[PDB]
Amino acid sequence: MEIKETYDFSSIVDLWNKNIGTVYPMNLELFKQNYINDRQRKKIMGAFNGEILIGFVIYKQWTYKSGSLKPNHKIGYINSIIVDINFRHQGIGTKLLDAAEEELINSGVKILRCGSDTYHFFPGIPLECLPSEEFFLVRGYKMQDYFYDLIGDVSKVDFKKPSIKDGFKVNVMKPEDRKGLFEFLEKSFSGRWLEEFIEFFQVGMKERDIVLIKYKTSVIGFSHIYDNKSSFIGPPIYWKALLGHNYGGLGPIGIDKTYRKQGLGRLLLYESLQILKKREVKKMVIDWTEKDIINFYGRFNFMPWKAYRKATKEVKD
Amino acid sequence: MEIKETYDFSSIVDLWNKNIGTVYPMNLELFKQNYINDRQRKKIMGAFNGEILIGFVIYKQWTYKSGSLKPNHKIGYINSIIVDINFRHQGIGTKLLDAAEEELINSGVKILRCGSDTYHFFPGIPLECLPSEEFFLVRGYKMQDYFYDLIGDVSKVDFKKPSIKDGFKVNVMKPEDRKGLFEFLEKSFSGRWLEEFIEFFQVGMKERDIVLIKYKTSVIGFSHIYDNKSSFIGPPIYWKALLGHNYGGLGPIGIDKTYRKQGLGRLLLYESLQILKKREVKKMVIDWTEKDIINFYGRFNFMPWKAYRKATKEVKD
Ligand SMILES: CC(=O)SCCNC(=O)CCNC(=O)[C@H](O)C(C)(C)COP(=O)(O)OP(=O)(O)OC[C@H]1O[C@@H](n2cnc3c(N)ncnc32)[C@H](O)[C@@H]1OP(=O)(O)O
Ligand SMILES: CC(=O)SCCNC(=O)CCNC(=O)[C@H](O)C(C)(C)COP(=O)(O)OP(=O)(O)OC[C@H]1O[C@@H](n2cnc3c(N)ncnc32)[C@H](O)[C@@H]1OP(=O)(O)O
Ligand SMILES: O=S(=O)(O)CCCN1CCN(CCO)CC1
Ligand SMILES: O=S(=O)(O)CCCN1CCN(CCO)CC1
Ligand SMILES: N[C@@H]1[C@@H](O)[C@H](O)[C@@H](CO)O[C@H]1O
Ligand SMILES: N[C@@H]1[C@@H](O)[C@H](O)[C@@H](CO)O[C@H]1O
Repeated sequence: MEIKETYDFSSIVDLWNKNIGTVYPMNLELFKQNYINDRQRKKIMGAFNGEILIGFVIYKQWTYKSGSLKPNHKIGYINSIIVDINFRHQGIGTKLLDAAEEELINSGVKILRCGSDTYHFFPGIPLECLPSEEFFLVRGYKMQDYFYDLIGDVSKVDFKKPSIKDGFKVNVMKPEDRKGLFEFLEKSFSGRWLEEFIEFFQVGMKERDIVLIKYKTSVIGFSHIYDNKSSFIGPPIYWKALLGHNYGGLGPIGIDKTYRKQGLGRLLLYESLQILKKREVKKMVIDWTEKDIINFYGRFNFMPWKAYRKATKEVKD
Repeated sequence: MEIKETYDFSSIVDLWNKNIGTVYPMNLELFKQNYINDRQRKKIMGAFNGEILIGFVIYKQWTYKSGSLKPNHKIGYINSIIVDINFRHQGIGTKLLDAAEEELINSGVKILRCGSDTYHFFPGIPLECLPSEEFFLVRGYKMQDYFYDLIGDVSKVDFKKPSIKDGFKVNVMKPEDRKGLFEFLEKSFSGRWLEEFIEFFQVGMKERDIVLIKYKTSVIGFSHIYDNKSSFIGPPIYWKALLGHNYGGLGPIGIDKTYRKQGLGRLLLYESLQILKKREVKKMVIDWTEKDIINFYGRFNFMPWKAYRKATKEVKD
């Protein structure tokens, strides 16, 4: 067996689907979008028996800015790792992660994260990969708390408009709103979400995918919505193959801190879902939520669907 | 609003599907099979606004034997409880569970369980209903550990026959094997699984659904398998609407304690899956597993799919 670099995306995707495709169905469009467009220092290492790919790991170091946040070179990420089911418990996973980690470490990484990267596939260790938690524990990763993708079928329920205080208006974004949107993001959400807006606009997100809430003329919050016409495959619709026809999604969503706890998030969410419902969306996903916020979406009939465990390894000095 | 009994199964099922159907799709066939055939003292209480069903609870007391186990009247079960999404946080869930619990308590229940009943729908509180854990906590239920349904697509992987010691044979059950099977169950699995065999044979399970492992002529273990021809809807295939065409399942599975840790469970599992694979099964589920056994199935590419929390309320004396 040999470990070396591979960018044979269709062999990777094939191996991905054979092993975990039931619950994380991958397609080449999504795989290439997320790998190729990522701006971090990144690599894919494969394990090979001659010409046959039998495992891989994808890994990154934080070298490119996230909005106003500077890149912290101390942070590295394991985007994914899979060994084929017919070659398990032969040390191949260990060799792949040893190679990833040793490279990262030499390049200055002191904190290693399971998923959560830019252009991630997973916010953390998926519950469906719960047995890998022990694999990571053996290597010195510590298990932390959970995040959740939520699912709901917006075609099946009617909701009541929350009671509208005056001056506030919710509308899909127009091209001329971009200036104001970026000023709002620089003020209120100036890290990863600011950078997603920059990147996603570069890779095919359209104004129709963004909903803005304004007080008078000022942008005070946003949501990102997705349907089967979106040109960018974003995290809510990564697993669209499980969601049937007329799939959709929502996330992220935020309100300026000085306007919180007035029912304005609930209004923005209500209006965002009506837009989707009018676009004939049925099953849709709200991705990468914390436990404490689940009930905010659950009033609109969303339920937890997938769970991911955050996990972190501190490199010893 | 009024709380009273209801056996209007199609209104119940409708309400079930509107609220949680995305993740627990119900059909009337399964609903009626599991409610009507249950042998425990059982009731359904609904909440009504005039003629409109707006919530329900299904509950049971352990009054009928489980194989060699005597019924313990101290144990009661909440099979399910749902309030419609447009009537939440009005105390309706509280009123429904107060009525269930007060009845049970007067009838001698001291221990109340969330799911896990005979003809259950849930082994415990589903992860998709994680926010209800707080609802149950407020009422004095304590949260315990998790069980898991596992999923795999048996059409996508080839497995190698484990190495066969002599005298042991795995074959689908024949009618004349019933005597020996029952003797084995009375010896090794004389509780719930014995009773399931008795009941399931009464409600449509066929010999083709049971695989036996024998040493010489003696039955030393079994599995239950399911495909789209089974006449009984058992727990592995409760959620067959999520599993596509050519769905199937497996569980339970057991080996006589004196033959354990010899690779015989693995052989039985291997042979059971080959039978399914030859029956052209694709996605299939292994239901209600403990954490410690997941890897036994995971060698055959099964992954956790759904998670349920055990929860128990002790009635104060
Ligand atoms: C960020 C993310 O990518 S999260 C998702 C991770 N990937 C997956 O879950 C995909 C499915 N699983 C896999 O591909 C593989 O099981 C992997 C990658 C997790 C492990 O690969 P392998 O090559 O089998 O691991 P390796 O043989 O190196 O195992 C080394 C040790 O880790 C531990 N380990 C590995 N797998 C498991 C398991 N399923 N349960 C418990 N411990 C385990 C064991 O100590 C093992 O040593 P052992 O064989 O003596 O028992
Ligand atoms: C065995 C099983 O059946 S497990 C599955 C249980 N059912 C489900 O999860 C289905 C989906 N959910 C539902 O149907 C409902 O949310 C139920 C049945 C859980 C609760 O019904 P409701 O009528 O809304 O509950 P009720 O109004 O009585 O709530 C009473 C208290 O419980 C607690 N509670 C109820 N729901 C929640 C929640 N989502 N999060 C936190 N606490 C809650 C609160 O303290 C609440 O009081 P509050 O309104 O002052 O906050
Ligand atoms: O763009 S910002 O980085 O300033 C705001 C980031 C807000 N969220 C980042 C991702 N998590 C994930 C947990 O849901 C929550 C907060
Ligand atoms: O029939 S017996 O009751 O003797 C054997 C019961 C064995 N199992 C009952 C159900 N649990 C559920 C956890 O998987 C495991 C053991
Ligand atoms: N819920 C949002 C997601 O929608 C988003 O993909 C993720 C990463 O930016 O942040 C979360 O807080
Ligand atoms: N894994 C089995 C299931 O297949 C079965 O439905 C349940 C209840 O008998 O017992 C579990 O141990």
